[PDB]
Amino acid sequence: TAIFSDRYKGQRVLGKGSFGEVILCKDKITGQECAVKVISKVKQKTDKESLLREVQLLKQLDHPNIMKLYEFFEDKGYFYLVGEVYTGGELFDEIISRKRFSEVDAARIIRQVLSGITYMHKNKIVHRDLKPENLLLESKSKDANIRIIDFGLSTHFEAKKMKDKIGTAYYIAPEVLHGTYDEKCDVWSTGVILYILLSGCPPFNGANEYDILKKVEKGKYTFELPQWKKVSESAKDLIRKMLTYVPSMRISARDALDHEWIQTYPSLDNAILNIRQFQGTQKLAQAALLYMGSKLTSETKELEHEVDVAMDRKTLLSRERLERAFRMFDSDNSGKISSTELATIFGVSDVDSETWKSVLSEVDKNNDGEVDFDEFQQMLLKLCGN
Ligand SMILES: Nc1nc(-c2cccc(Cl)c2)c(-c2ccc3ncccc3n2)s1
Repeated sequence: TAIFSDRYKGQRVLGKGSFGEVILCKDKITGQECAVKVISKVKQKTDKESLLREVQLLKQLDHPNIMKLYEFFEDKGYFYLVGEVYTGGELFDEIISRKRFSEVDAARIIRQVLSGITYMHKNKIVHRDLKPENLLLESKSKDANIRIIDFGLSTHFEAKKMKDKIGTAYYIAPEVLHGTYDEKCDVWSTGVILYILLSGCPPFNGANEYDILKKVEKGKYTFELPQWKKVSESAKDLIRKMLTYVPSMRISARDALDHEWIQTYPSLDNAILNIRQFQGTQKLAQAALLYMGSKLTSETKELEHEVDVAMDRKTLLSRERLERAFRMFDSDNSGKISSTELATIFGVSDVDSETWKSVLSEVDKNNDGEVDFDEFQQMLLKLCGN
């Protein structure tokens, strides 16, 4: 009968993760800091006996590229995953800040990723949801080791809410979609990510979730973009073997390490330009949805002090998370995003093309297919019952 609260005190929110929010916390005794994910009792997809056993297994595994899990707590309405803190943020968010990115840098990234994977598979743990946000860097620098997050989480939890579940279709193996899968799906995911690092472009793309899924399920892609000239044929080989449709024919994680490209390994300015566009788009569609979530959550109809109808305070604080992602997406500092850029943004956030366009004419009848930030804000609000 272990109580989470009798051990840990919350500090600041660290972000959101799969299945719940991530809260930085501190041991009331030893002062050690930890990242707690809280899973709001989300449906357990297996026995409540299958969980503790896997959790138990996970507590004992150790790899420089795998997140360390320290403790598991459950009360009547929640699950608490107490783990380690990694401060260097997500891989991609870093790379976009780089000014040079090369084939050797990507290889050094992937080789990390394949290490954790291989180790986990030896121990028969599948990830299934491997994606950029589940790759955090240990420290601030640009040669810090990568930790894979949530490895093992999804054999036990389900998910739906487009707020979350965002940016995931690019990476899921076709076989995951049809229901029959094994550890080979984590190899397929890695290939998508390898591909994106060498091109700035997902191998399977589209205007919304379903059309991406359709590309994935059909499973065909090309190197017929400009960006692939500078990219060696050794890499394209590895990519090919990892993005091999039938899982049994697909190359294992172990063997991806012994591949010529990894063992072996200019600059790729195009990939960086593209990867920046991808991250910003991703980051802004997310913010756009969080914002709409925050706006509904107030409730102010249910009517650490910090008292010292002050909802106005927490609306300005949400305006500027949105605004930050807007500014960061507007990289030419024009102040405006085009209707085209809108179509893309509302696409990955699954707002009906006809829905926002209508809302847009409600906000300002005389726009010529560009919105400033305030107009964008006005649109989102109207898209959420405001
Ligand atoms: N999807 C995510 N799940 C977690 C998570 C957190 C604790 C336990 C478990 Cl099982 C998972 C994340 C995490 C992990 C470390 C972090 N360290 C610094 C900042 C954010 C962090 N976020 S992201």
